Amino acid sequence: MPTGSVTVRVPGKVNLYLAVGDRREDGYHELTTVFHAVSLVDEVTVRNADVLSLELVGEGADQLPTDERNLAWQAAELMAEHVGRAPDVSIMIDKSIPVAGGMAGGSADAAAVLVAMNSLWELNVPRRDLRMLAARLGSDVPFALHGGTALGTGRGEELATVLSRNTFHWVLAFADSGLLTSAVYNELDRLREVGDPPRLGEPGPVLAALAAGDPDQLAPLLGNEMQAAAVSLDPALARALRAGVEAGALAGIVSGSGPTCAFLCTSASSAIDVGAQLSGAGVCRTVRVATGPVPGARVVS
Ligand SMILES: C[C@](O)(CO)[C@H](O)COP(=O)(O)OP(=O)(O)OC[C@H]1O[C@@H](n2ccc(N)nc2=O)[C@H](O)[C@@H]1O
Repeated sequence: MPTGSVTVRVPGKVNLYLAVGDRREDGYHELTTVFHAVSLVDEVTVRNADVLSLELVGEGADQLPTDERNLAWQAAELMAEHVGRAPDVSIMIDKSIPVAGGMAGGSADAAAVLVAMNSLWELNVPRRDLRMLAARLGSDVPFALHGGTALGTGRGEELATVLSRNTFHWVLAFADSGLLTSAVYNELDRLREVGDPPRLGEPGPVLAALAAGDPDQLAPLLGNEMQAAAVSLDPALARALRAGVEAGALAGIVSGSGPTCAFLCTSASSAIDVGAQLSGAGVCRTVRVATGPVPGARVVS
């Protein structure tokens, strides 16, 4: 019967700051990160149906599974189970977060499914239950629910919200192929065995520049301890980082293990010109402008 539909908009993210602790056993690394949600988004529409189904549209959407191995599918199952229900829902995802872009689009979709089902079934399970479900689903789901900018400590503990005085303007560029996050951690571990790569300061100055809304202040503090390793596995990333800056960006970094390179610019006009130049210059398959921070998963219907 029921018939209505709920759509939830949810953003991709970039890492403005990433410190990576020394390898533990069993083999993991403790991460400290400043997450920043930006205006490349997916929209996820959920309706009552006879059985659970999932469909995706948008560039690259045809690469993605539409069964259990999709995190948005797992989210519906977990959300339904949480409230003792069958996940009798159909899910349609309009994808504009670049696929395999390293912006955590799968985790964004999972978070949007939680929020959408909450509203469609008129439940209001509390935000803290959604966060607990997000954490079972995978380590980037919680931030997709939180959005804006947050500091995360990698310990299962609560994200710390950071507010910004003004909006920031980015160019995001995506390589034609990503790297295995496994390969990047191994290469990080190796470079730390044979040399002394860049160790970042603690994140307080990043937070203070974000708070000030000041891109000239934030630009030189952007940092990623995985970057030297990504750049050792894919040396073109170094030229690409230079081109973005030559094109007029304040600074660029690789986000996470890649493929995103994120370039902070001084303004919307400036981001449009840097993006036009980069796109013209051929270093990257895809170039897009975005702003941040933007909100996490929210109903927009
Ligand atoms: C969350 C990220 O660390 C960065 O966005 C990555 O997406 C990695 O997450 P993941 O691949 O789901 O993590 P797992 O499935 O447990 O294992 C992937 C491999 O990446 C390495 N890895 C991942 C996370 C982490 N904090 N430290 C680890 O060194 C692990 O050695 C692991 O063998």
